[PDB]
Order: sequence, then C-alpha cells, then structure tokens
Amino acid sequence: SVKISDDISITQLSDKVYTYVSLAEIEGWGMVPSNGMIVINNHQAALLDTPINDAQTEMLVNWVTDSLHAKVTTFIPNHWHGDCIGGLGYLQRKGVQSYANQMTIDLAKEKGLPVPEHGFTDSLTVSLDGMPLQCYYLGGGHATDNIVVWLPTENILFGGCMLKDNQTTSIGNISDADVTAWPKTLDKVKAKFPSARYVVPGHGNYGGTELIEHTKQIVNQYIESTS
Amino acid sequence: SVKISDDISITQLSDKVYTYVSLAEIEGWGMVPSNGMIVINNHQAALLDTPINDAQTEMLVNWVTDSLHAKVTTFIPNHWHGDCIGGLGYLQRKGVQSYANQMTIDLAKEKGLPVPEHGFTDSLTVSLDGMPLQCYYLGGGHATDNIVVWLPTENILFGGCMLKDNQTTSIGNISDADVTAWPKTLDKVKAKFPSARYVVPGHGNYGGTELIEHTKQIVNQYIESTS
Ligand code: NA
Ligand code: NA
Ligand SMILES: [Zn+2]
Ligand SMILES: [Zn+2]
Ligand SMILES: [Zn+2]
Ligand SMILES: [Zn+2]
Repeated sequence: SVKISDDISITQLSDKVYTYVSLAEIEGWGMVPSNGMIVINNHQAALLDTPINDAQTEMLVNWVTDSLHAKVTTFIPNHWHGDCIGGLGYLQRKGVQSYANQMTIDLAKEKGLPVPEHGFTDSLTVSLDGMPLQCYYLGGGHATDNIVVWLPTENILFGGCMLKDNQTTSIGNISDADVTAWPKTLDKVKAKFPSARYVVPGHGNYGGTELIEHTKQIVNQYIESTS
Repeated sequence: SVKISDDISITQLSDKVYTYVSLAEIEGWGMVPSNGMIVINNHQAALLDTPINDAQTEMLVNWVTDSLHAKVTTFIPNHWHGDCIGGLGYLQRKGVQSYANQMTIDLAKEKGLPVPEHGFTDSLTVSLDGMPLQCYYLGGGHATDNIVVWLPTENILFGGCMLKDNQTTSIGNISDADVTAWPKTLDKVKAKFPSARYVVPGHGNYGGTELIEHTKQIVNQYIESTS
C-alpha cells in the first residue's frame, strides 16, 4: 500500500488497476473503511465508487492526476449509498461522466442525492479509451441496485458491498438489502466470473473468489437461523 | 550558516536558494527568529517574507545586491503578520513587484498595512526570469490566508508559519489561526509535495517532511486536549 493521506491508502493490483481504502468515522458504525478502484488507460482514469465525501474525493482525484499522471474522465458507483456516491457532487462539476444502474439513478433522484447521467438496466460496457469496464446488474443483494464491474483484460472483479471480506462474520447493514435474492445473485456472480484473480469487496481486504462462498455462508446462515 | 550582520544569518540550501534567519526582540514575545528565503536566477532575486521591519529588510536587500550581485525584483509574503510583510514598505518604494494570496491583500487593506499589488486565489506560478516559484493556497492554518511556496527545480518547500520546527512543542500564537482547518491543510501539503527535500518553517530550523507530521501532531493534540 501507499498512504496518500491520513485517511486514504492505495494498493496497485495490476499495471492498470489500483484499489483504494478511504476511512471515515460514521456515528453509529465507528471507523469504516470504504473501498473503490482506480483504473487507468492511456492517461485516462475511471473511478469505481467515491470516498464518503467531496473532500476525500478531491484529495484522491488530485493524487491520480499528480502521482498517476492521469485525468479522471469516467465514474461508476456500485449502488446509491454514501460509500459509493458520497463525492459524486465534486466529480459532476468537474465534467466527469457517470454511468450506473438505472435503479441507482431512480433512487438518487427520489432521495435528493447527486444523479449519475447515463443509466443501464442489465449490462453495459464502458470503454476507457478501448479498455473495457463491464458493468452487470445480476439481481439484488446488499442493496437492491448493487452491480458488479468486471475488467476482462485484468481478471479483476469489483464486487462492491454485496460481498463481505474474509474477516467479516456478520451480514451487516441490511436496511436496503434484498436478503432473499442475495444468495441467488452470488451464485450468478460465482458462475459468471470464475477466472477473477482478485475480487474486491465494498469494505475490508480484497481476496479471490473465496469471498463469494464466504459471503454466501454468512447470508445463508442468517436466513436459516432467522427463519 | 553565515552571519552577514549581528541579527541576520544566511544558509545556502542550493546553488539558487538561500534561507535567512532574522532576529528581533518583540515586546511580549522576546527574541524571535523569523525566517525567509532568497531565490536567485540570472541576476534577479525573489524574497519570500521580509524581516520584521524596514531596517533589517534594507540590510538584507543590500547583501543580495553587493554579495549576490542580483537585483531583488519579486516578493511573496506567506501571510499578513509582521514577520512576513514587516519590511514591505521599503520594498515597494524600491519598485519590487509583490504577489500574494488575494486574502492577504484584502486583510492588509482592512488592517492598514502596506498592500501587495498582484493577488491570486488558488495558485499562481511566478517566473523569476524562467525559474518557477509555485504558490498555493491549500486552506487555513496558523493564519487564514497562509500559503506555501514550492520550487520544483530545487525540491524545496517554504511552508512558512503553518509549520512548527522540530524543537518547538506548542501551537504558539493562534490569535488569527483557523484551528479546525489546520490539520486538513497539513494533510493536503503533505500529499502534494512528496518529493520535498528541504522544508522551511516560519520560525526555527529547517528539516524535511517530518516538520509536517510533527506540526499535525501538535495541532491535533491541542484540539483533543481542549475539547
Ligand atoms: Na466504495
Ligand atoms: Na518570515
Ligand atoms: Zn451500501
Ligand atoms: Zn458498503
Ligand atoms: Zn504569523
Ligand atoms: Zn510567524
């Protein structure tokens, strides 16, 4: 890792992919690490999720420019929560183009939040100067609109919050979750990206495809015992 | 370190940059060392901060002309306090051009002090006959208008009074400080100039990037202890 600041560190996964961790103290939850990705191709960058606010977003974007020598032109949020679009306000003024699940866009509009401008209902390939970022909506999970982003040339999947890290033992915040569709969505995620070398969750350390089974055990054990 | 007078000493940091220490007895504070920098390129010089009064500023300008064989043409103050612009009246009758944060100019007019002529709002590169002097405003700290000056070709950062030296243990004069912004401004300075070799504070010895972490520690411990 490389600590760019007091609350943000970055890890390179591949020559074009970096994963960041942004830390924020949130009342009722504590010190929460929120993860995103930085994808770079030919001096252009895509941000997958923003840190919780514009301030941390602006610091992260300034680092990509100055230390990674790329300009952020594209953004995709995993779902409508703050650890995904908390800093979208800052990117929109800057002219960054955003793509997201039409369900995320409808939720943001309803709630008074910044709204991504390009929507998709099932899948969409976004090109970062030829490098493909493949966005899929495979069903509900941690949030009803949560998506995944597959980077076929790198074999990296950003699973987002529908996946729990290996140190996590609880289902967590399920106030916008579709608990009954969650296990099914994970099974579709498992069948569709068997070759992922790295799988990055919404919070916690990245890992490999075991994070999918690990999450499925947590969701299923909870469904079994609360039922 | 070489004394050019009983109360002024100079240290050469590179073939183009010198930092000076000017000592003055300030009633109620005692014998205070105030630092500034002299940057020279092709017989032209820029002064970053002046001594506390006109007589010491004159002694220093004479030394640059007679020993450095350079003409002082440019001036940039770190903020509006006397240890930054105390000798500006002398420089202005001499035709030196001044560049400063627009907030410093606004404060100078309001406080009946000499007023710099060129203002900038977020950043400005002043070219000293070809050599760039990069000025930035990254938020409030010791003063609400304090800036930093970055010399990319020498990897030297003049941080000014928003930084405390390594022998300093107290937050000092916070009468015009923005204590809540200070720790965040420091993280921004740190993130932007990771290649800084020398870091010069407004008072005390210069050192490296540890001055930034040490000042952030002093500020954070004061906020924590006084809430
Ligand atoms: Na995130
Ligand atoms: Na000074
Ligand atoms: Zn969420
Ligand atoms: Zn989350
Ligand atoms: Zn001051
Ligand atoms: Zn000072």
